Amino acid sequence: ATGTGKGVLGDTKSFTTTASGSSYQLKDTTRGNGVVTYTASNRQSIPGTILTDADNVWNDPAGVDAHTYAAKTYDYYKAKFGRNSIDGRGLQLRSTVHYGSRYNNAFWNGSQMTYGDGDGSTFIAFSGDPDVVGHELTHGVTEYTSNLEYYGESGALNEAFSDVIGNDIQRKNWLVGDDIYTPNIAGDALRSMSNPTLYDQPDHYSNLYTGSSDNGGVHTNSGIINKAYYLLAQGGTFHGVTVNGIGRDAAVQIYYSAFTNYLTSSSDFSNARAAVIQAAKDQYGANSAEATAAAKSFDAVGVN
Ligand SMILES: CC(C)C[C@H](NP(=O)(O)O[C@@H]1O[C@@H](C)[C@H](O)[C@@H](O)[C@H]1O)C(=O)N[C@@H](Cc1c[nH]c2ccccc12)C(=O)O
Ligand SMILES: [Ca+2]
Ligand SMILES: [Ca+2]
Ligand SMILES: [Ca+2]
Ligand code: NA
Ligand SMILES: [Zn+2]
Repeated sequence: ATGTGKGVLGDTKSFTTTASGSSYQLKDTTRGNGVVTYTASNRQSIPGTILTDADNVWNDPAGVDAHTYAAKTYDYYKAKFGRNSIDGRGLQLRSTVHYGSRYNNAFWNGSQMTYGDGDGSTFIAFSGDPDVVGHELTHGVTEYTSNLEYYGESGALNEAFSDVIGNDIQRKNWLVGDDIYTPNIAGDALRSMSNPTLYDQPDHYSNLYTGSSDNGGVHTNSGIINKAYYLLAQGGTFHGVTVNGIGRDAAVQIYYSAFTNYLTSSSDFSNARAAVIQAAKDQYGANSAEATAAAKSFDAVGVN
């Protein structure tokens, strides 16, 4: 069926649903084994119950965005990388919205994506930025490919890859989480890829977080890798090293290959340098502009 309704930002959009007797479920059976979207009804059981509406015009901004952006992320992965869902084999894409009460996170749990509402102050509903939905679904792709451990450098690569892909889906700017962060302040963001230190993440390896919080700083140290990606895609001069940019289209293909074909669950930043250089070489040639740019980008952020 064709359902319609507003996302978290108030924008009307359509999406596929299923008619069940007298009403409609937020379930699209036309993409792999499905895209299906649930409410946890402000408690913490997941998946919860499948969202329903009587007339197929939806009034649940969180669910409309979680569903629509899962479907858009499905299509982006098949169009851009030839991958069929998270496992490459059409794994059903399940999302739960209204997890808990004023809950300020979102997460991938090894099976589905889950989205809090936010407290209304720091965050609004998390499904409202396509680059957050991207970020969550990409943790799933990671699990099925490199299977990067969730601690120290490995866990930071895990997060940077989710930021790279989430951001690349929307391509609005170099920000992560900007649609859902601090509703009362325009222009800010949860993270910046172009300028990570703006949001207290390091952008150079000499400033690596070495404490034990946050699984050894997996959401902090990802800023190094995000900076490397940005320098490869955009170009720039940083710590004296000039990187000639190669554009997002080329950079994301190199990253996608590096993180899904070359990295393993124990990879550290140094292995990521090598995977990125290797993918650059596969795709463009050992001595190409792109393979040189892949090297400089890691030089510039101090990952040797
Ligand atoms: C895309 C972003 C909107 C959500 C994103 N959640 P994500 O990284 O998928 O998931 C989180 O981290 C993983 C490593 C754990 O496995 C998960 O259980 C979850 O804790 C994140 O960057 N979370 C950060 C930032 C953050 C979110 N809410 C916050 C509230 C306060 C401080 C920081 C935060 C974090 O948990 O740190
Ligand atoms: Ca309705
Ligand atoms: Ca965004
Ligand atoms: Ca804001
Ligand atoms: Na799990
Ligand atoms: Zn994450």
